[PDB]
Amino acid sequence: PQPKVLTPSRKDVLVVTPWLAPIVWEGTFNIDILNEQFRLQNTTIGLTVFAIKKYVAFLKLFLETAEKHFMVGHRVHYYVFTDQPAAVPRVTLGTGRQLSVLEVGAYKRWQDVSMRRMEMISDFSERRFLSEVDYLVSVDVDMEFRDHVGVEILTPLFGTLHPSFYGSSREAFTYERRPQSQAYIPKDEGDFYYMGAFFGGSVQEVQRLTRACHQAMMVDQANGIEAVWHDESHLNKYLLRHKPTKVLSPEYLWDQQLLGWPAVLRKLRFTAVP
Amino acid sequence: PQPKVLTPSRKDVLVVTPWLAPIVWEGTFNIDILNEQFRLQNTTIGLTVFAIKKYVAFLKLFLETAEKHFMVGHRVHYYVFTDQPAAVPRVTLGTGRQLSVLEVGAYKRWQDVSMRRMEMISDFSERRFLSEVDYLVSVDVDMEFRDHVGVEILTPLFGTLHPSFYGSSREAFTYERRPQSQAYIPKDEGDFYYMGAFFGGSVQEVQRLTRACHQAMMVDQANGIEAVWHDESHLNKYLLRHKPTKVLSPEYLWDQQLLGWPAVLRKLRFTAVP
Repeated sequence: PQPKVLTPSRKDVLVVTPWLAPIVWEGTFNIDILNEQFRLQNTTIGLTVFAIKKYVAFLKLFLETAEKHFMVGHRVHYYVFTDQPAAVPRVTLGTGRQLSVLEVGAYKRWQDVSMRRMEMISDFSERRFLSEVDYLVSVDVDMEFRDHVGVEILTPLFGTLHPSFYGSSREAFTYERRPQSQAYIPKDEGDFYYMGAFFGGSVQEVQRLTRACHQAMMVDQANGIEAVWHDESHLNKYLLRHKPTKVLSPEYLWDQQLLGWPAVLRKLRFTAVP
Repeated sequence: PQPKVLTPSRKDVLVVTPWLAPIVWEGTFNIDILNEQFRLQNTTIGLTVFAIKKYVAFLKLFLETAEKHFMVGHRVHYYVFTDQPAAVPRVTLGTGRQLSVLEVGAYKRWQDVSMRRMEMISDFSERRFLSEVDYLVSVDVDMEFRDHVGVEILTPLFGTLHPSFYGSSREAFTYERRPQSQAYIPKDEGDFYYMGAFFGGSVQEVQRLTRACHQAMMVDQANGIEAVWHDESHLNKYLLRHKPTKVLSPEYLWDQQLLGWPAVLRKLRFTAVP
Protein backbone atom coordinates (compact mmCIF):
# COMPACT_ATOMS: atom_id res chain seq x y z
CA PRO A 1 0.00 0.00 0.00
CA GLN A 2 1.28 3.52 -0.75
CA PRO A 3 2.40 5.49 2.38
CA LYS A 4 0.08 8.49 2.83
CA VAL A 5 2.07 11.70 3.38
CA LEU A 6 -0.96 13.65 4.54
CA THR A 7 -2.14 11.03 7.09
CA PRO A 8 -0.31 10.38 10.42
CA SER A 9 0.57 6.69 10.83
CA ARG A 10 -0.78 7.21 14.43
CA LYS A 11 -3.12 10.00 15.64
CA ASP A 12 -2.78 9.02 19.33
CA VAL A 13 0.91 8.51 20.13
CA LEU A 14 4.36 10.03 19.45
CA VAL A 15 6.08 7.94 16.70
CA VAL A 16 9.56 9.64 16.54
CA THR A 17 11.67 11.16 19.31
CA PRO A 18 12.94 14.84 19.20
CA TRP A 19 16.25 13.43 17.99
CA LEU A 20 14.44 11.66 15.07
CA ALA A 21 14.64 8.09 16.42
CA PRO A 22 11.54 6.04 15.47
CA ILE A 23 9.31 4.96 18.34
CA VAL A 24 8.06 1.52 17.35
CA TRP A 25 4.27 1.06 17.48
CA GLU A 26 1.90 -1.16 15.53
CA GLY A 27 0.84 0.80 12.38
CA THR A 28 4.30 2.49 11.98
CA PHE A 29 6.08 -0.26 9.96
CA ASN A 30 5.68 -2.58 6.99
CA ILE A 31 7.33 -5.83 8.11
CA ASP A 32 7.67 -7.11 4.56
CA ILE A 33 10.00 -4.24 3.67
CA LEU A 34 12.05 -4.53 6.92
CA ASN A 35 12.32 -8.38 6.62
CA GLU A 36 13.74 -8.02 3.16
CA GLN A 37 16.25 -5.33 4.16
CA PHE A 38 17.57 -7.43 7.02
CA ARG A 39 17.54 -10.74 5.11
CA LEU A 40 19.72 -9.14 2.40
CA GLN A 41 22.34 -8.64 5.08
CA ASN A 42 21.92 -12.23 6.43
CA THR A 43 21.32 -10.69 9.88
CA THR A 44 21.94 -12.80 13.02
CA ILE A 45 20.34 -11.67 16.29
CA GLY A 46 21.67 -12.85 19.71
CA LEU A 47 19.11 -12.97 22.46
CA THR A 48 20.50 -13.03 26.00
CA VAL A 49 18.62 -14.15 29.02
CA PHE A 50 19.54 -14.77 32.73
CA ALA A 51 17.83 -17.65 34.41
CA ILE A 52 19.24 -18.00 37.98
CA LYS A 53 18.02 -20.29 40.79
CA LYS A 54 14.18 -20.61 40.67
CA TYR A 55 13.97 -18.55 37.37
CA VAL A 56 15.09 -21.64 35.49
CA ALA A 57 11.37 -22.61 35.65
CA PHE A 58 10.43 -19.80 33.18
CA LEU A 59 12.75 -20.99 30.40
CA LYS A 60 10.43 -23.47 28.77
CA LEU A 61 7.59 -21.01 28.04
CA PHE A 62 10.09 -18.22 27.24
CA LEU A 63 11.81 -20.34 24.54
CA GLU A 64 8.67 -22.00 23.11
CA THR A 65 7.02 -18.57 22.66
CA ALA A 66 10.24 -16.98 21.27
CA GLU A 67 10.21 -19.77 18.62
CA LYS A 68 6.73 -18.64 17.56
CA HIS A 69 7.18 -14.85 17.69
CA PHE A 70 10.84 -13.74 17.82
CA MET A 71 12.72 -12.82 14.63
CA VAL A 72 11.05 -15.71 12.75
CA GLY A 73 12.80 -16.14 9.27
CA HIS A 74 16.03 -14.63 10.62
CA ARG A 75 19.09 -16.27 12.19
CA VAL A 76 18.85 -16.32 15.97
CA HIS A 77 21.29 -17.42 18.66
CA TYR A 78 19.88 -17.69 22.21
CA TYR A 79 22.40 -17.26 25.02
CA VAL A 80 21.10 -18.62 28.29
CA PHE A 81 23.18 -17.56 31.35
CA THR A 82 22.35 -19.90 34.20
CA ASP A 83 23.68 -21.32 37.41
CA GLN A 84 21.94 -24.64 36.45
CA PRO A 85 22.95 -25.90 32.94
CA ALA A 86 21.11 -29.22 33.39
CA ALA A 87 17.82 -27.48 34.18
CA VAL A 88 17.63 -25.72 30.72
CA PRO A 89 14.73 -27.39 28.89
CA ARG A 90 15.31 -28.92 25.44
CA VAL A 91 13.05 -26.81 23.32
CA THR A 92 12.99 -27.74 19.59
CA LEU A 93 14.19 -24.84 17.43
CA GLY A 94 13.32 -23.68 13.83
CA THR A 95 16.05 -23.74 11.15
CA GLY A 96 18.78 -21.09 11.45
CA ARG A 97 18.22 -20.85 15.26
CA GLN A 98 20.53 -22.20 17.98
CA LEU A 99 20.97 -22.01 21.75
CA SER A 100 24.08 -21.95 23.93
CA VAL A 101 24.13 -22.38 27.67
CA LEU A 102 26.57 -20.09 29.50
CA GLU A 103 27.35 -21.14 33.10
CA VAL A 104 27.23 -18.37 35.70
CA GLY A 105 29.49 -18.71 38.83
CA ALA A 106 28.93 -18.06 42.57
CA TYR A 107 27.89 -14.43 43.49
CA LYS A 108 29.00 -14.20 46.28
CA ARG A 109 27.22 -11.05 47.72
CA TRP A 110 24.29 -8.91 46.50
CA GLN A 111 25.92 -5.86 44.81
CA ASP A 112 27.75 -8.43 42.63
CA VAL A 113 24.40 -10.01 41.70
CA SER A 114 23.11 -6.50 40.89
CA MET A 115 26.10 -5.99 38.48
CA ARG A 116 26.05 -9.51 37.01
CA ARG A 117 23.90 -8.77 33.91
CA MET A 118 26.04 -5.74 32.71
CA GLU A 119 29.27 -7.42 33.66
CA MET A 120 28.52 -10.74 31.96
CA ILE A 121 27.03 -9.24 28.81
CA SER A 122 30.02 -6.93 28.61
CA ASP A 123 32.51 -9.82 29.02
CA PHE A 124 30.67 -12.12 26.51
CA SER A 125 30.00 -9.35 24.04
CA GLU A 126 33.75 -8.93 23.70
CA ARG A 127 34.51 -12.60 23.17
CA ARG A 128 31.74 -14.77 21.71
CA PHE A 129 29.03 -12.30 20.66
CA LEU A 130 31.17 -10.09 18.39
CA SER A 131 32.04 -12.99 16.06
CA GLU A 132 28.65 -14.67 16.28
CA VAL A 133 25.79 -12.12 15.92
CA ASP A 134 25.13 -8.69 14.35
CA TYR A 135 22.73 -7.44 17.06
CA LEU A 136 22.33 -8.31 20.70
CA VAL A 137 19.05 -8.11 22.58
CA SER A 138 18.84 -8.44 26.40
CA VAL A 139 15.56 -9.41 28.05
CA ASP A 140 14.27 -11.03 31.26
CA VAL A 141 13.27 -14.65 31.39
CA ASP A 142 10.01 -14.39 33.42
CA MET A 143 8.15 -13.31 30.25
CA GLU A 144 6.39 -14.81 27.27
CA PHE A 145 6.01 -13.69 23.68
CA ARG A 146 2.39 -13.36 22.55
CA ASP A 147 2.83 -11.57 19.29
CA HIS A 148 5.37 -10.58 16.66
CA VAL A 149 8.75 -9.16 17.79
CA GLY A 150 10.92 -8.82 14.73
CA VAL A 151 13.56 -6.79 12.83
CA GLU A 152 11.59 -3.60 13.28
CA ILE A 153 13.44 -3.32 16.66
CA LEU A 154 16.91 -3.60 15.11
CA THR A 155 19.15 -0.50 15.03
CA PRO A 156 22.50 0.57 16.50
CA LEU A 157 21.04 1.15 20.00
CA PHE A 158 17.51 0.85 21.46
CA GLY A 159 15.70 1.04 24.73
CA THR A 160 12.10 0.33 25.62
CA LEU A 161 9.48 2.52 27.32
CA HIS A 162 8.83 1.22 30.83
CA PRO A 163 5.09 0.25 30.92
CA SER A 164 4.54 2.00 34.25
CA PHE A 165 5.88 5.39 33.16
CA TYR A 166 5.17 6.00 29.49
CA GLY A 167 2.36 8.47 30.31
CA SER A 168 4.30 10.10 33.19
CA SER A 169 6.04 13.52 33.44
CA ARG A 170 9.79 13.32 34.12
CA GLU A 171 9.33 14.35 37.79
CA ALA A 172 7.58 11.04 38.42
CA PHE A 173 10.41 9.02 36.69
CA THR A 174 12.21 6.85 39.32
CA TYR A 175 15.67 7.90 38.12
CA GLU A 176 18.54 7.89 40.58
CA ARG A 177 18.27 11.29 42.26
CA ARG A 178 21.40 11.40 44.55
CA PRO A 179 24.29 13.33 42.99
CA GLN A 180 26.72 10.96 44.69
CA SER A 181 25.65 8.16 42.27
CA GLN A 182 27.05 7.75 38.74
CA ALA A 183 23.42 7.18 37.59
CA TYR A 184 22.37 10.66 38.84
CA ILE A 185 19.81 12.48 36.64
CA PRO A 186 18.63 15.93 37.87
CA LYS A 187 14.96 16.79 38.25
CA ASP A 188 14.86 18.97 35.14
CA GLU A 189 16.37 16.30 32.78
CA GLY A 190 15.28 13.05 31.12
CA ASP A 191 13.55 12.15 27.81
CA PHE A 192 11.96 8.84 28.80
CA TYR A 193 12.00 6.20 31.47
CA TYR A 194 13.46 3.03 29.88
CA MET A 195 12.99 -0.44 31.41
CA GLY A 196 16.04 -2.59 32.18
CA ALA A 197 14.21 -5.74 31.01
CA PHE A 198 14.48 -5.06 27.19
CA PHE A 199 17.38 -3.18 25.53
CA GLY A 200 19.90 -3.97 22.73
CA GLY A 201 21.44 -2.78 19.49
CA SER A 202 24.46 -3.71 17.39
CA VAL A 203 27.09 -5.77 19.17
CA GLN A 204 29.47 -2.78 19.25
CA GLU A 205 26.88 -0.51 20.85
CA VAL A 206 25.87 -3.11 23.38
CA GLN A 207 29.61 -3.71 24.12
CA ARG A 208 29.83 0.04 24.87
CA LEU A 209 26.66 0.37 26.86
CA THR A 210 27.32 -2.66 29.14
CA ARG A 211 31.00 -1.71 29.75
CA ALA A 212 29.91 1.84 30.66
CA CYS A 213 27.10 0.68 33.06
CA HIS A 214 29.36 -2.01 34.61
CA GLN A 215 32.25 0.48 35.07
CA ALA A 216 29.77 3.05 36.59
CA MET A 217 28.19 0.47 38.95
CA MET A 218 31.70 -0.47 40.21
CA VAL A 219 32.35 3.22 40.93
CA ASP A 220 29.04 3.34 42.86
CA GLN A 221 29.92 0.20 44.91
CA ALA A 222 33.33 1.69 45.85
CA ASN A 223 31.53 4.82 47.08
CA GLY A 224 29.02 2.71 49.10
CA ILE A 225 25.96 3.58 47.05
CA GLU A 226 23.50 1.45 45.08
CA ALA A 227 21.24 3.16 42.54
CA VAL A 228 17.57 3.10 43.43
CA TRP A 229 16.73 0.71 40.54
CA HIS A 230 20.15 -0.98 40.16
CA ASP A 231 21.31 -1.53 36.45
CA GLU A 232 18.05 0.06 35.21
CA SER A 233 19.12 3.33 36.88
CA HIS A 234 22.45 3.18 35.05
CA LEU A 235 20.78 2.11 31.78
CA ASN A 236 18.71 5.26 32.03
CA LYS A 237 21.70 7.52 32.61
CA TYR A 238 23.52 5.90 29.63
CA LEU A 239 20.53 6.40 27.26
CA LEU A 240 20.13 9.97 28.45
CA ARG A 241 23.74 10.73 27.36
CA HIS A 242 23.82 8.39 24.32
CA LYS A 243 20.39 8.61 22.83
CA PRO A 244 18.93 5.43 21.39
CA THR A 245 18.47 5.24 17.57
CA LYS A 246 15.07 3.54 18.13
CA VAL A 247 12.76 3.32 21.17
CA LEU A 248 10.32 0.45 21.56
CA SER A 249 6.77 1.27 22.67
CA PRO A 250 5.28 -0.63 25.65
CA GLU A 251 3.79 -3.15 23.24
CA TYR A 252 7.28 -4.70 23.63
CA LEU A 253 7.26 -4.87 27.41
CA TRP A 254 3.88 -5.18 29.13
CA ASP A 255 2.19 -6.71 32.19
CA GLN A 256 -1.44 -7.40 31.46
CA GLN A 257 -2.31 -8.58 34.98
CA LEU A 258 -1.06 -5.26 36.39
CA LEU A 259 -1.98 -2.89 33.55
CA GLY A 260 -4.73 -4.51 31.49
CA TRP A 261 -4.94 -3.93 27.73
CA PRO A 262 -5.50 -0.26 27.04
CA ALA A 263 -6.74 1.00 23.63
CA VAL A 264 -3.33 2.58 22.88
CA LEU A 265 -1.76 -0.97 22.59
CA ARG A 266 -2.93 -2.55 19.39
CA LYS A 267 -0.74 -5.57 20.13
CA LEU A 268 0.72 -7.04 23.40
CA ARG A 269 3.93 -8.65 22.09
CA PHE A 270 6.00 -9.59 25.09
CA THR A 271 4.48 -9.83 28.53
CA ALA A 272 5.23 -10.66 32.17
CA VAL A 273 4.25 -14.13 33.29
CA PRO A 274 1.65 -13.93 36.24
CA PRO B 1 10.78 20.13 27.16
CA GLN B 2 9.83 16.49 27.86
CA PRO B 3 8.71 14.53 24.73
CA LYS B 4 5.03 13.57 25.15
CA VAL B 5 4.48 9.87 24.38
CA LEU B 6 0.72 10.24 24.20
CA THR B 7 0.74 13.25 21.82
CA PRO B 8 1.67 12.96 18.10
CA SER B 9 4.45 15.40 17.16
CA ARG B 10 2.20 16.10 14.08
CA LYS B 11 -1.56 15.40 13.75
CA ASP B 12 -1.65 16.29 10.02
CA VAL B 13 1.26 14.56 8.27
CA LEU B 14 3.14 11.21 8.18
CA VAL B 15 6.39 11.61 10.21
CA VAL B 16 8.06 8.16 9.63
CA THR B 17 8.04 5.93 6.55
CA PRO B 18 6.83 2.23 6.66
CA TRP B 19 10.49 1.26 6.86
CA LEU B 20 10.92 3.50 9.98
CA ALA B 21 12.87 6.34 8.32
CA PRO B 22 11.99 9.74 9.84
CA ILE B 23 10.22 12.19 7.55
CA VAL B 24 11.58 15.59 8.53
CA TRP B 25 8.95 18.24 9.32
CA GLU B 26 8.98 21.26 11.61
CA GLY B 27 7.80 20.06 15.08
CA THR B 28 9.51 16.61 14.74
CA PHE B 29 13.02 17.55 16.00
CA ASN B 30 14.86 19.38 18.76
CA ILE B 31 17.78 21.07 16.98
CA ASP B 32 19.70 21.59 20.20
CA ILE B 33 19.98 17.82 20.72
CA LEU B 34 20.89 17.11 17.04
CA ASN B 35 23.47 19.98 16.92
CA GLU B 36 25.22 18.55 19.93
CA GLN B 37 25.25 14.99 18.56
CA PHE B 38 26.79 16.11 15.29
CA ARG B 39 29.24 18.60 16.84
CA LEU B 40 30.62 15.79 19.05
CA GLN B 41 31.63 14.05 15.84
CA ASN B 42 33.12 17.28 14.34
CA THR B 43 30.86 16.71 11.30
CA THR B 44 31.80 18.29 7.94
CA ILE B 45 29.07 18.64 5.29
CA GLY B 46 29.93 19.07 1.55
CA LEU B 47 27.36 20.94 -0.46
CA THR B 48 27.55 20.46 -4.23
CA VAL B 49 26.02 22.74 -6.76
CA PHE B 50 26.15 23.00 -10.62
CA ALA B 51 26.15 26.47 -12.05
CA ILE B 52 26.53 26.21 -15.87
CA LYS B 53 26.26 29.00 -18.47
CA LYS B 54 23.57 31.55 -17.41
CA TYR B 55 23.02 29.75 -14.00
CA VAL B 56 26.19 31.38 -12.74
CA ALA B 57 23.91 34.39 -12.03
CA PHE B 58 22.14 32.50 -9.17
CA LEU B 59 25.31 31.82 -7.18
CA LYS B 60 25.46 35.05 -5.24
CA LEU B 61 22.01 34.73 -3.60
CA PHE B 62 22.44 30.94 -3.23
CA LEU B 63 25.70 31.36 -1.24
CA GLU B 64 24.68 34.44 0.79
CA THR B 65 21.48 32.66 1.93
CA ALA B 66 23.33 29.35 2.60
CA GLU B 67 25.65 31.35 4.92
CA LYS B 68 22.60 32.44 6.92
CA HIS B 69 20.64 29.17 7.00
CA PHE B 70 22.71 26.11 6.05
CA MET B 71 24.41 23.97 8.72
CA VAL B 72 25.35 27.11 10.71
CA GLY B 73 27.82 26.10 13.58
CA HIS B 74 29.02 23.08 11.59
CA ARG B 75 31.93 22.69 9.16
CA VAL B 76 30.81 23.20 5.57
CA HIS B 77 32.65 22.84 2.26
CA TYR B 78 30.83 24.21 -0.82
CA TYR B 79 31.78 22.60 -4.13
CA VAL B 80 30.77 24.75 -7.06
CA PHE B 81 30.94 22.92 -10.45
CA THR B 82 30.99 25.52 -13.19
CA ASP B 83 32.03 26.14 -16.74
CA GLN B 84 32.95 29.74 -15.66
CA PRO B 85 35.36 29.83 -12.64
CA ALA B 86 35.83 33.62 -12.90
CA ALA B 87 32.09 34.28 -12.68
CA VAL B 88 31.78 32.68 -9.14
CA PRO B 89 31.04 35.60 -6.79
CA ARG B 90 33.28 36.17 -3.74
CA VAL B 91 30.83 35.66 -0.94
CA THR B 92 32.30 36.11 2.58
CA LEU B 93 32.01 32.90 4.61
CA GLY B 94 31.57 32.18 8.40
CA THR B 95 34.36 30.37 10.28
CA GLY B 96 34.77 26.64 9.54
CA ARG B 97 33.24 27.12 6.03
CA GLN B 98 35.10 27.04 2.70
CA LEU B 99 34.37 26.96 -1.03
CA SER B 100 36.14 25.23 -3.91
CA VAL B 101 35.49 25.87 -7.56
CA LEU B 102 35.50 22.74 -9.75
CA GLU B 103 35.81 23.41 -13.50
CA VAL B 104 33.39 21.52 -15.74
CA GLY B 105 34.51 20.70 -19.36
CA ALA B 106 32.76 20.84 -22.77
CA TYR B 107 29.55 18.66 -23.07
CA LYS B 108 29.55 18.05 -26.02
CA ARG B 109 25.94 16.74 -26.69
CA TRP B 110 22.74 16.68 -24.58
CA GLN B 111 22.59 13.14 -23.10
CA ASP B 112 26.07 13.89 -21.69
CA VAL B 113 24.71 17.08 -20.08
CA SER B 114 21.84 14.99 -18.66
CA MET B 115 24.41 12.58 -17.06
CA ARG B 116 26.85 15.28 -15.94
CA ARG B 117 25.57 15.71 -12.34
CA MET B 118 25.68 11.92 -11.46
CA GLU B 119 28.90 11.40 -13.35
CA MET B 120 30.75 14.35 -11.80
CA ILE B 121 29.51 13.77 -8.27
CA SER B 122 30.45 10.12 -8.63
CA ASP B 123 33.97 10.97 -9.91
CA PHE B 124 34.59 13.68 -7.22
CA SER B 125 33.05 11.67 -4.43
CA GLU B 126 35.73 9.05 -5.02
CA ARG B 127 38.64 11.48 -5.01
CA ARG B 128 38.21 14.73 -3.10
CA PHE B 129 34.94 14.30 -1.18
CA LEU B 130 35.82 11.07 0.65
CA SER B 131 38.81 12.65 2.43
CA GLU B 132 37.18 16.03 2.92
CA VAL B 133 33.58 15.69 4.22
CA ASP B 134 31.42 13.22 6.19
CA TYR B 135 28.16 13.91 4.31
CA LEU B 136 27.45 15.14 0.82
CA VAL B 137 24.37 17.12 -0.14
CA SER B 138 23.43 17.84 -3.79
CA VAL B 139 21.11 20.72 -4.64
CA ASP B 140 20.28 23.05 -7.54
CA VAL B 141 21.66 26.55 -7.72
CA ASP B 142 18.51 28.47 -8.83
CA MET B 143 17.27 28.45 -5.21
CA GLU B 144 17.58 30.45 -2.02
CA PHE B 145 17.54 29.47 1.63
CA ARG B 146 14.88 31.28 3.67
CA ASP B 147 14.96 29.31 6.86
CA HIS B 148 16.97 26.76 8.82
CA VAL B 149 18.40 23.71 7.00
CA GLY B 150 20.62 21.87 9.43
CA VAL B 151 21.88 18.52 10.76
CA GLU B 152 18.36 17.20 11.11
CA ILE B 153 18.74 16.15 7.40
CA LEU B 154 21.94 14.16 8.00
CA THR B 155 21.80 10.35 7.77
CA PRO B 156 23.33 7.62 5.60
CA LEU B 157 20.98 8.34 2.65
CA PHE B 158 18.11 10.81 2.11
CA GLY B 159 15.80 12.03 -0.56
CA THR B 160 13.26 14.83 -0.57
CA LEU B 161 9.52 14.80 -1.35
CA HIS B 162 8.92 16.53 -4.68
CA PRO B 163 6.64 19.55 -3.90
CA SER B 164 4.33 18.78 -6.82
CA PHE B 165 3.58 15.18 -5.81
CA TYR B 166 3.61 14.80 -2.04
CA GLY B 167 -0.21 14.59 -1.91
CA SER B 168 -0.44 12.38 -5.04
CA SER B 169 -1.23 8.64 -5.42
CA ARG B 170 1.57 6.61 -7.05
CA GLU B 171 -0.33 6.39 -10.38
CA ALA B 172 0.16 10.12 -10.83
CA PHE B 173 3.96 9.89 -10.06
CA THR B 174 5.96 10.77 -13.23
CA TYR B 175 8.25 7.75 -12.87
CA GLU B 176 9.82 6.25 -15.96
CA ARG B 177 7.15 3.85 -17.22
CA ARG B 178 8.88 2.09 -20.21
CA PRO B 179 10.30 -1.31 -19.28
CA GLN B 180 13.14 -0.74 -21.73
CA SER B 181 14.63 1.92 -19.38
CA GLN B 182 16.83 1.10 -16.36
CA ALA B 183 14.70 3.63 -14.38
CA TYR B 184 11.50 1.60 -15.01
CA ILE B 185 9.03 1.49 -12.10
CA PRO B 186 5.75 -0.43 -12.67
CA LYS B 187 2.35 1.11 -12.03
CA ASP B 188 1.76 -0.83 -8.82
CA GLU B 189 5.11 0.19 -7.17
CA GLY B 190 6.65 3.28 -5.57
CA ASP B 191 6.71 4.74 -2.03
CA PHE B 192 7.25 8.42 -2.86
CA TYR B 193 8.19 10.73 -5.67
CA TYR B 194 11.60 12.23 -4.78
CA MET B 195 12.92 15.41 -6.43
CA GLY B 196 16.34 15.36 -8.14
CA ALA B 197 17.13 18.86 -6.82
CA PHE B 198 17.90 17.83 -3.15
CA PHE B 199 19.39 14.45 -2.12
CA GLY B 200 22.49 13.33 -0.13
CA GLY B 201 23.77 11.18 2.70
CA SER B 202 27.15 9.93 3.88
CA VAL B 203 29.93 10.14 1.31
CA GLN B 204 29.92 6.34 0.89
CA GLU B 205 26.20 6.22 0.20
CA VAL B 206 26.34 9.12 -2.21
CA GLN B 207 29.35 7.42 -3.93
CA ARG B 208 27.08 4.37 -4.38
CA LEU B 209 23.97 6.18 -5.46
CA THR B 210 25.71 8.39 -8.09
CA ARG B 211 27.78 5.49 -9.52
CA ALA B 212 24.59 3.39 -9.82
CA CYS B 213 22.55 6.20 -11.51
CA HIS B 214 25.48 7.12 -13.81
CA GLN B 215 26.06 3.45 -14.77
CA ALA B 216 22.26 3.03 -15.39
CA MET B 217 22.00 6.23 -17.49
CA MET B 218 24.91 4.98 -19.67
CA VAL B 219 23.01 1.72 -20.21
CA ASP B 220 19.93 3.78 -21.22
CA GLN B 221 21.96 5.92 -23.69
CA ALA B 222 23.42 2.77 -25.34
CA ASN B 223 19.87 1.47 -25.79
CA GLY B 224 18.71 4.82 -27.28
CA ILE B 225 16.38 5.79 -24.45
CA GLU B 226 16.30 8.79 -22.11
CA ALA B 227 14.20 8.56 -18.94
CA VAL B 228 11.23 10.88 -18.87
CA TRP B 229 12.76 13.05 -16.08
CA HIS B 230 16.46 12.30 -16.73
CA ASP B 231 18.61 11.73 -13.50
CA GLU B 232 15.50 12.31 -11.34
CA SER B 233 13.93 9.21 -12.94
CA HIS B 234 17.01 7.17 -12.03
CA LEU B 235 17.21 8.74 -8.55
CA ASN B 236 13.69 7.50 -8.00
CA LYS B 237 14.46 3.96 -9.12
CA TYR B 238 17.57 3.90 -6.85
CA LEU B 239 15.61 5.09 -3.76
CA LEU B 240 12.86 2.59 -4.50
CA ARG B 241 15.42 -0.28 -4.30
CA HIS B 242 17.66 1.28 -1.60
CA LYS B 243 15.30 3.03 0.73
CA PRO B 244 16.46 6.31 2.21
CA THR B 245 17.20 6.41 5.99
CA LYS B 246 15.49 9.85 6.17
CA VAL B 247 13.10 11.67 3.80
CA LEU B 248 12.87 15.45 3.81
CA SER B 249 9.39 17.02 3.71
CA PRO B 250 8.65 19.68 1.05
CA GLU B 251 9.64 22.37 3.54
CA TYR B 252 13.12 21.55 2.14
CA LEU B 253 12.25 22.03 -1.51
CA TRP B 254 9.43 24.44 -2.34
CA ASP B 255 8.29 26.94 -4.99
CA GLN B 256 6.13 29.60 -3.42
CA GLN B 257 5.29 31.36 -6.69
CA LEU B 258 3.89 28.10 -8.09
CA LEU B 259 2.49 26.51 -4.91
CA GLY B 260 1.89 29.28 -2.36
CA TRP B 261 2.34 28.61 1.36
CA PRO B 262 -0.11 25.97 2.48
CA ALA B 263 -0.94 25.42 6.20
CA VAL B 264 0.89 22.05 6.18
CA LEU B 265 4.28 23.91 5.76
CA ARG B 266 5.15 25.60 9.00
CA LYS B 267 8.44 26.75 7.47
CA LEU B 268 9.60 27.32 3.82
CA ARG B 269 13.33 26.57 4.13
CA PHE B 270 14.72 26.33 0.63
CA THR B 271 12.82 27.74 -2.32
CA ALA B 272 12.97 28.26 -6.09
CA VAL B 273 14.02 31.71 -7.21
CA PRO B 274 11.17 33.36 -9.38
